[PDB]
Amino acid sequence: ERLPYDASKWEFPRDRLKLGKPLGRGAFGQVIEADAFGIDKTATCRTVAVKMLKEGATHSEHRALMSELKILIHIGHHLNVVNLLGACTKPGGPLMVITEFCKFGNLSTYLRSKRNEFVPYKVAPEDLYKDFLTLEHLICYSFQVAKGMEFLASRKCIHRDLAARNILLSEKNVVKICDFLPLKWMAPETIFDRVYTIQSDVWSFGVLLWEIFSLGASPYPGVKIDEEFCRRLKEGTRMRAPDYTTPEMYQTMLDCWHGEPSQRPTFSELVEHLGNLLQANAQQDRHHHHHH
Ligand SMILES: COc1cc2nccc(Oc3ccc4c(C(=O)Nc5ccc(Cl)cc5)cccc4c3)c2cc1OC
Repeated sequence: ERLPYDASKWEFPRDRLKLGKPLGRGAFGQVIEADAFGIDKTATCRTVAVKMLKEGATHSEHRALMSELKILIHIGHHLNVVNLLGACTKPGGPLMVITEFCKFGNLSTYLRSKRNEFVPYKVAPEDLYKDFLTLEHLICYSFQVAKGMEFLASRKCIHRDLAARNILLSEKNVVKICDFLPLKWMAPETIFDRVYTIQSDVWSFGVLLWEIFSLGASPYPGVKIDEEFCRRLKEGTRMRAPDYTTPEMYQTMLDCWHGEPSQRPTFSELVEHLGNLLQANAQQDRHHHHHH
């Protein structure tokens, strides 16, 4: 809010956008796919995702969208956080926040679809697994999302709703943190106290990890989200390891779900750790590939 808006640098002409098919419609607005012309110095007509208010919006929902915009401008650029490309804010038309487009969509659905196209790792002839998901992909995504969460935290930013559904997938397996029951991702303190901290996000990153290594499964399978659910969560109970997880990964999930927020790792530690797990898997994969 107090944050400024440099229209010289961000404002984009409305008539330079051809709004396409709706991608998703929420309770405050909607995201729409679109073509933008001259959005960036390079290409001529780039596909983008535009977030605008839905017909008949409370003067406040407006300001909310504007704040999201300034926040994005404040946050800055990072490969692992959906990139802000422009914005239509001056009078004349509806308020619109423009970002890059990620053709593969949300990570959860994406993973869910690769369940018949997965192999721990690849060996020759590797064309048997063309476009296949592997542990390296699964670990890579976790690495990326952590680097983006490290970035966000380093800017006093608290996501509040970190989950696979808020992760978009682009070309070359590059994931991006974005933001469109949620109790299944909420930390105990967030549920019983309404307290959102950076560490409450680490808890959620824990739930995200489980999603990633269950290839898009829904957390707490079977469990009904009720008093008992919350009671058990508070008391220590935790999800079992997902079908595609590794020993080290699952443990990180437990670490993330620690009861004391202060005892949970930090995103910086998580980046440091996953990078390592990513490295080991690689070396391992290299020997697997080399002998077979
Ligand atoms: C599957 O096809 C799709 C591809 C997509 N590719 C990119 C963006 C999409 O929708 C989005 C997702 C997030 C945002 C944010 C935004 O993420 N703001 C934000 C960022 C960080 C923080 Cl902390 C707070 C708010 C700001 C403005 C517009 C947005 C549009 C897509 C939607 C799709 O439909 C489902």
